[PDB]
Amino acid sequence: NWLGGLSRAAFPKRFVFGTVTSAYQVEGMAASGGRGPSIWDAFAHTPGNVAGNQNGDVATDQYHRYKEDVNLMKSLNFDAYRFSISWSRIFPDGEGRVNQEGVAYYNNLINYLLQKGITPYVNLYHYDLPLALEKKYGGWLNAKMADLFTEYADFCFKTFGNRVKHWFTFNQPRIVALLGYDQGTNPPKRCTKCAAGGNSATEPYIVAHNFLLSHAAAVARYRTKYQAAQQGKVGIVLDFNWYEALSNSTEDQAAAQRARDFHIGWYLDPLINGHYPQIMQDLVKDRLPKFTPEQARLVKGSADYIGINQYTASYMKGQQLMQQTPTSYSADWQVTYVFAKNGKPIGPQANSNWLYIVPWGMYGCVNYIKQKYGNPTVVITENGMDQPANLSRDQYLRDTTRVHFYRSYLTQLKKAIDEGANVAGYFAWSLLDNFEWLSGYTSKFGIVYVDFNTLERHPKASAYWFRDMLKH
Ligand SMILES: OC[C@H]1O[C@@H](O[C@@H]2[C@@H](O)[C@H](O)O[C@H](CO)[C@H]2O)[C@H](O)[C@@H](O)[C@@H]1O
Ligand SMILES: [Zn+2]
Repeated sequence: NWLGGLSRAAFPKRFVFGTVTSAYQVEGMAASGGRGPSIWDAFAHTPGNVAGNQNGDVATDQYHRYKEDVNLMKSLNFDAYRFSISWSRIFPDGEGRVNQEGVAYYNNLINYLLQKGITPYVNLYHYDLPLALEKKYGGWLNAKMADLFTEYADFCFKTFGNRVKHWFTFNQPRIVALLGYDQGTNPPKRCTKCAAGGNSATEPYIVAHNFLLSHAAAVARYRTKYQAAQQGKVGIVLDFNWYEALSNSTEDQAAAQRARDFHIGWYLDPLINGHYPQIMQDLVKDRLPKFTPEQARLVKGSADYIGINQYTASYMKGQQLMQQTPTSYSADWQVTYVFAKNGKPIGPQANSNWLYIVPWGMYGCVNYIKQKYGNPTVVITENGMDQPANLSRDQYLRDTTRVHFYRSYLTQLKKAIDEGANVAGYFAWSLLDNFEWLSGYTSKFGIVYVDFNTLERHPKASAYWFRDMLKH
């Protein structure tokens, strides 16, 4: 059977199933409804930055169609919806004046979700820093972001927290640090060689540090001011792709572990244990900021659950650790990516070149967090795969590779849960085909097809697979 034995009965009682979008990727109305620009508006409007010079001005127009989309997710038997609030839709300048029209949109969305029995899981931030804050403060390079983010978070808790009980602060701070400040391919386009300036060996670490301090400050505000009345929870969303040693050699096993530490440990060791991973301290040395004891105690325990975005896996080959002149966060790992093992690729690729279909990576990541970090509460906050551009409607809808992807990855998640992993929920990226950052509209991640000419929605086979799997 096409469900492969999966159903709600195959997962723990009260396990949460949802779909995911983010504000810039789906809302549209980017320069309307009072919204101020984000760093992604400026970036996407610059020729050459995004495939086809496309942008999120209109995107899927969820802003005007949200009741259609909520009706659809309910019809597909989902329990929850993960979405984000655009900071610059609430505060066009990032601080100061509130855009009441923006507040009204999120109130309307939240209220309709609840009316339809869908639980809102709300991200405060999903790459979309208000442009005014980048220009005035230097964005995530500035420790003042903790104060600025906390004041924004405070407003959201006050305004929506009587209804919203499941929050996340950030989405994939590793990717902001890596692409924004190491490689310089996402805004603010900083790197050692970059026109905008930068330093690939130092800035990624400063940025990650400020995300951690900002998360901790916002959670301290929630706990001290809002939690007693509202009785909700706040977590953070981290990307984790699996790393598997190429061989059982000491050197290859060490490489795979180094990669895990530089990838997920970078955030999880602070959040769970109150310190950066030892290997990062040892290799990055004075380029890695030091938490004061007080800061470390604020960061430790500051996530009520850990959101993991899980997509893929890589083989890692080792090498003798060397003394080297620092060049970048990426080079600091001292690991060697390799394509294959025993003559076989790790898996076939989806449309995105980085996305190898490797269902056992889901088990790898979840089991690893269980065993290393004291089995914290984890929510799989994204998992999915993409189709290419230029297909026909019918070709998009017959998404048999995505059906197989979800069946296989969910079977591997189930394996980890059955072995005792404390996973509370699972969210598919994405509800809808949408604006996929540098790929623009050339990458289709949705379980629902969006025609970008007419904006019509059409559920794909994978949407009906979920409807069947999730029937109550
Ligand atoms: O790209 C699909 C969606 O997933 C997100 O980040 C991805 C990471 O999880 C993955 O590890 O790396 C790729 C490439 O760097 C990321 O795209 C985002 O949260 C979504 O916004 C994104 O559309
Ligand atoms: Zn519209």
